Amino acid sequence: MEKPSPLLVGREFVRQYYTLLNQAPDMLHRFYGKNSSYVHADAVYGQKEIHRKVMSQNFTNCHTKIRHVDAHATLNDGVVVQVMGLLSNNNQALRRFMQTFVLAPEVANKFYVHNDIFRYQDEVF
Amino acid sequence: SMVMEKPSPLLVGREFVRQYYTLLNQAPDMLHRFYGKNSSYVHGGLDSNKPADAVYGQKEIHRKVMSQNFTNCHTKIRHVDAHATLNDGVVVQVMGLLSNNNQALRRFMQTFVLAPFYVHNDIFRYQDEVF
Ligand code: NA
Repeated sequence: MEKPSPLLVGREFVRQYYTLLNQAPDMLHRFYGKNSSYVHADAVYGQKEIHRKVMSQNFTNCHTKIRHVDAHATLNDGVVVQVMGLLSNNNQALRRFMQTFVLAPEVANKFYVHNDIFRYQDEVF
Repeated sequence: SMVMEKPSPLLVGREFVRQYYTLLNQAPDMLHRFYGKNSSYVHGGLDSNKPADAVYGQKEIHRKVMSQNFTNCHTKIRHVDAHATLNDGVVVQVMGLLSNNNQALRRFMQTFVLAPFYVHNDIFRYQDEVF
């Protein structure tokens, strides 16, 4: 109990991530570093290339409803997060999705996104 | 003597997923041997309230695995994506259908974290209990 709970870290990151996704997706890049991987399909790496991928997807009035968040301590003082929720982009029907994050220490209890893996359900089943 | 590139995270993750769900069908009593101290595990479920809480450590994990009464558990994996992560570990995302005790197939969303098999984290949720 010498650091905030992984659940607090994970849940507040998810809050800020999907808020930024709706309000300024061109700012999402601040979460990523050199080693970061973004999957949303083939992976892209690094802030510049991740930013380019994010802006390619045209997140327009993206609205998210989080239905559950699991967040646990993982190796090397990281936090692994699994998000289940619904997402509406461009005012279309909400679609169920998975999102897996691995948060790595960036500082004092500060984290950056090392892995970001998103997948819609309907595309899979 | 020899030099060969390490296997891709996707090859490692896909083989782990195969072994995991093979053991879940054949001998769930040995699933716990993937986990160690400070491993986390949850497999869907609801409380009397709400999604059930995770447990930690091989021995509680074993007891929770046995609590699920995995019997004739059949799984069809529809999506697996694995990537290198911290300390050359592997993070694996899985979506598929699981039928336990000859019941109807249920969709699920799962995340694993594997050591650089050692499972650091096993996060499994049924979609029907969450959505
Ligand atoms: Na696949």
